[PDB]
Amino acid sequence: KIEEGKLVIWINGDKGYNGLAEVGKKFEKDTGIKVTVEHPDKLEEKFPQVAATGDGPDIIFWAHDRFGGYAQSGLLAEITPDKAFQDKLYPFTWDAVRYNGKLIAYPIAVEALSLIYNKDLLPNPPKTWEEIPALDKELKAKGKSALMFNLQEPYFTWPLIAADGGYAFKYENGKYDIKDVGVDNAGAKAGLTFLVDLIKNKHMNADTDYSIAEAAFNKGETAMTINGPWAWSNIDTSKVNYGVTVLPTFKGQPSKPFVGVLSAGINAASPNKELAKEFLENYLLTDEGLEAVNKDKPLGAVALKSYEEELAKDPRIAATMENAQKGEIMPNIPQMSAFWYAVRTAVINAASGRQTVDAALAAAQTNAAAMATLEKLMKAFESLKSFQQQQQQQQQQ
Amino acid sequence: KIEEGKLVIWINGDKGYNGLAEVGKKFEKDTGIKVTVEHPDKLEEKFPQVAATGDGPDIIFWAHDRFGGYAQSGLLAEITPDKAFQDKLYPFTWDAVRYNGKLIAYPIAVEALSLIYNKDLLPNPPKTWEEIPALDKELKAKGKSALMFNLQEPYFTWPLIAADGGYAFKYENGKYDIKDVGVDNAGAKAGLTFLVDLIKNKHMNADTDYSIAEAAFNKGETAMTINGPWAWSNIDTSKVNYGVTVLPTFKGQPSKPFVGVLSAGINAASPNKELAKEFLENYLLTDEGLEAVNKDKPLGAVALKSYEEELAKDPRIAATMENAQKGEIMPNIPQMSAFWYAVRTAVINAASGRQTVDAALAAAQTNAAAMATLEKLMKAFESLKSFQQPPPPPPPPPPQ
Amino acid sequence: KIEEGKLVIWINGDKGYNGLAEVGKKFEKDTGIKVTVEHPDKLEEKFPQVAATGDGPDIIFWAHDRFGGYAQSGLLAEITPDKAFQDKLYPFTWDAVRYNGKLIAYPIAVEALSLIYNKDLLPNPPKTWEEIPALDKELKAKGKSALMFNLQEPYFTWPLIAADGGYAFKYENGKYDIKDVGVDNAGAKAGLTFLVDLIKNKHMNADTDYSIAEAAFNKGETAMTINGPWAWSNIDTSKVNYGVTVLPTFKGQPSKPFVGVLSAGINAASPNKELAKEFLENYLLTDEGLEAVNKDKPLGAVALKSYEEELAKDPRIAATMENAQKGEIMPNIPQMSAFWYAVRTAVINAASGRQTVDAALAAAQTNAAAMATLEKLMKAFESLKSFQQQQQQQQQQQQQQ
Ligand SMILES: [Ca+2]
Ligand SMILES: [Ca+2]
Ligand SMILES: [Ca+2]
Ligand SMILES: [Ca+2]
Ligand SMILES: [Ca+2]
Ligand SMILES: [Ca+2]
Ligand SMILES: [Ca+2]
Ligand SMILES: [Ca+2]
Ligand SMILES: [Ca+2]
Ligand SMILES: [Zn+2]
Ligand SMILES: [Zn+2]
Ligand SMILES: [Zn+2]
Ligand SMILES: [Zn+2]
Ligand SMILES: [Zn+2]
Repeated sequence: KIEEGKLVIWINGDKGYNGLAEVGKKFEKDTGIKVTVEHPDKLEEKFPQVAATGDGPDIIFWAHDRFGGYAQSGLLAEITPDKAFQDKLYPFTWDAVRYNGKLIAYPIAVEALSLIYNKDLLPNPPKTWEEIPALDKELKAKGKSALMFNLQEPYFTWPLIAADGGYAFKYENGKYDIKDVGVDNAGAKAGLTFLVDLIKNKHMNADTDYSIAEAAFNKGETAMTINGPWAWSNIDTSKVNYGVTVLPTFKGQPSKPFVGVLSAGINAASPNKELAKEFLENYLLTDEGLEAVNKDKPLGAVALKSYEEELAKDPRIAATMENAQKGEIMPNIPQMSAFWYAVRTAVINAASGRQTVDAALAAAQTNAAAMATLEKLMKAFESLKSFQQQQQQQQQQ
Repeated sequence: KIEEGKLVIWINGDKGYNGLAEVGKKFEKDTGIKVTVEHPDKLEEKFPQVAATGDGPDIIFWAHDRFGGYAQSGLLAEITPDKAFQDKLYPFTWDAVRYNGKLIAYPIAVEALSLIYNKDLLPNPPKTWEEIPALDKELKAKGKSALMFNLQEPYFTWPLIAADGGYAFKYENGKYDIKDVGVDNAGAKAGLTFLVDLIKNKHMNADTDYSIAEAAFNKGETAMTINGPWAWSNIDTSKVNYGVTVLPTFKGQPSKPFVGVLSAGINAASPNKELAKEFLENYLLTDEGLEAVNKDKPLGAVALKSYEEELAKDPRIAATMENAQKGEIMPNIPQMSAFWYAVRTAVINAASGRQTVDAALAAAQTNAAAMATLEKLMKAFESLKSFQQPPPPPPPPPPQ
Repeated sequence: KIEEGKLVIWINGDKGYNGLAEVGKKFEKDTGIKVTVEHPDKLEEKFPQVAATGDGPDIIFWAHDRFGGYAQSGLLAEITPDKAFQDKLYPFTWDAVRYNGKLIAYPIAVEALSLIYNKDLLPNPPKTWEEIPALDKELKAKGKSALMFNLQEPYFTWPLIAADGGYAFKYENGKYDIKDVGVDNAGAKAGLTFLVDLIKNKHMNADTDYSIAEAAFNKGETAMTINGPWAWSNIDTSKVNYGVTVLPTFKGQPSKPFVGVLSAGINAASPNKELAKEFLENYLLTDEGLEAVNKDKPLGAVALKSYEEELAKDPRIAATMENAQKGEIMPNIPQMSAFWYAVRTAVINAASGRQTVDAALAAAQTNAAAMATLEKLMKAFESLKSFQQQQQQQQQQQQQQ
């Protein structure tokens, strides 16, 4: 059971739940219905457990990528907003919340990687990657460096690789093509090669992770870094006079960073579908709804569309939205588990000298068609595990 | 060495073989060629073992589903009956004996699930599933159950789940689509939802297996049950006044049971292809042939139109055919094995409460895909080893 | 790290590397560029190990089939010959060197099976396969046989299986179809029936391999054998008066044996790509280039038209070329590994009577799919999980060692 009447909501700890409950109070003054906002620990792991048994929250707030696997299990119900409501949110944020063609959640907040620069050492950030080598030699002569960001992660290095033409899976007609992997193409090729060049030319260090790079920017040792909204707090406390802006273009093409849309999904087994429907649409996805959640903990950029235009006064946020629009939306499929492991090695192999661009990229393509496609076969290890649970609980109890 | 100049036929022991031999005796008089009718134990296991080597019978009689794997291993030869003789049989039976878009056997007899009811407790059977909630409460007043059938098996529950639009695999233009599974669509969902509700409204028991149901019906405790023609014999002994009829409809759609067509196939190694074709086309699949087999032991509903309109005079046989023309033919492909296991769990989990209708059905489609490609793994490791196991050890943290 | 300003060519020791070196030092006097021709052991397995790390030769010479796996790993750079140069070579040789719809190597030599016969025992060799029954019992009267070739290996028996319609995969519009197999079709069926009928009519023996076949023709016991140009050296030794010709036809259709094209690709990591394209186009792939390679160790049938029409004076070489033009180019895809193993059992099980024609070829079409995919799986993880654990062991020494 999931209690017919009260709307129980599950949101992550680090989000503005008090600002959400503040909205949940204005709901119960209107149609009377009591709202309980719980923030359970490891809820992205508890939800797939209790929801399967027909329990859990009415509404779940989490990053869209994880909703795919939920929608695969039939844990989420198809939402029903009209063409009128669908337009007061950003067109692209609707592609983030679709599975098999059905819409399975409402978009809330967008999050993308942005260029972060020290105004003191560089009052005018570079619009092209091409000029970064030349810029470094200008700064090295003064002891500083041009750019420092996490090279160990594909999430950070992908924007450059993807820039010219690289992509995870082809998204066309509101659906994902798992037999169309663009990690090997001419765009990803020249992309990685350029990164590899900036490494052997001695402009970036192959061993740089997240800690080394953030510390360097928060020390004033580097003029630029690539990072998202989460880092902004630390950069305040170090008191570095910094600005956030659009990502540098490569070959005359904008960098395409991955998009992280926070979304609200309705439980399939919830009996209060028309109440959640009323909750999220009429109230939360208006200025007054979001403004309440924002004041508790900032959401960054938002899907509505009236309200972000108001927030867009802060350049930092307007820079997140602008990067989010030019980027590709992080695919919500189980084959995305693969792509990550394929590219993480490909970027690390190529950057160290172990393999070449051509080689390490073409190797990754085979490794994707290995991982998540065989890991798919290891799903039957749980199907055939039920034989274990059956052979004990049908025989006896 | 099948001795070029004779026909040796394999048919199961329970089946009316003495009748087949009579038609083999008739065949002999006319052509001068001796026909043998043999019934070895587990012939459906022995056949592919000897047919492979180029040994065994010229004609093997068995349920069409098993012919899927035979056709695969090329043990069966393509039949070439002209269009004239095709219209002699029912259209939907020709879809049962078709592999890779090719005809690989002759249809003989149709077996399908039906609604069997106690004429005394219920002189008029419901024509809708939706009515069974009401009908139970009326009979629970006289100390009787309305409906009791095997709920442990998908074979029995499927007629209700498929009724709204669910399907095993998609069949169009003589071909099955192994990527088009209709287990989790809109139809199957509301189907299982109804079957689940009848349980949580206490109209049925989640624990009811085959035995319980047949015992509950045979002693006169329950009014109705779902079962095939194999069960009639026992009900006679129990002297309960029963009748067989078409399954109840759900949302104005007929129930879709599985159809097991008994068929005769010609061996690919057989040197007497033309004599077999002469025997099955001109002597067995006629009024005079099938009547003789049926006179030994009943075939039930037959694929031949002229003789079916004669057996249908018994209400029970006409009901099985009625239910058949409304059912989906059981797929003879190997992916069918996966379908069973996935659905068997799905129904059991939904019927116990473990998982919801929406989740259990979606998860069965991930099971049907995973278990099906994992069967290739077992079969590759098996047939690679016979050319000269788990391989498990998959290994992260990366969150901080 | 491949050494800029100079060339380094790899070719197998068995081939005319000294002939190639002559063309090497020809290119020197004319452009002032040092061309080193090395011939190292198991180079066909060493190349993907050094080219992966961005090292090795500039040009590699090997049979095209192995390039598919090289092109997969991206080790070979796309070649750009214009349509003017392309027409110098036979059209079919361009299909042997194509991956993902891209040309990745320059075709040098062509290799195929041919019908070899004894002109003493049999002056006029049979045109069709169907007349080999009638011919066998004639020679059996003298105390000889008509034909004996290696039945153990599909590479040998395939010309007959494929003759009526069978194919490995469907090559159309510059790419192969891994889901279109022609192993159990009505052509392959009748093909293999005929081979088996010859076995159970006692015209051939099911236990015959390469050694049996070669030694039996080399001692004049059999009138015919099917073998390629590599065998010729041994038949020149045996002093047997022998002829090479086009393969017999089956049901009016010519036998389609497999084609092996020796070809030269350019390394992806090579900095001298326009020099490699200079040496291979203007110097080597001309008759004066191939005249020198051929003089060292004969290449057999050459891809270049002009020089081919000169070598065809040898009736043996002329026949080898004809059988290639009738043949299908051996698919360079990784699924090919399976095809062999599937068809290897099919032919052996069909010859031994352990299975019928129909039954044996139908297992091959299932085995080929079952192996290739589920073997291609395993190989991915072996070469991933063994390099995943190798990763943390470095980290253990970056702080300890
Ligand atoms: Ca509205
Ligand atoms: Ca400056
Ligand atoms: Ca406001
Ligand atoms: Ca886009
Ligand atoms: Ca008569
Ligand atoms: Ca009544
Ligand atoms: Ca009569
Ligand atoms: Ca030219
Ligand atoms: Ca000359
Ligand atoms: Zn909490
Ligand atoms: Zn530089
Ligand atoms: Zn009720
Ligand atoms: Zn050597
Ligand atoms: Zn003969």
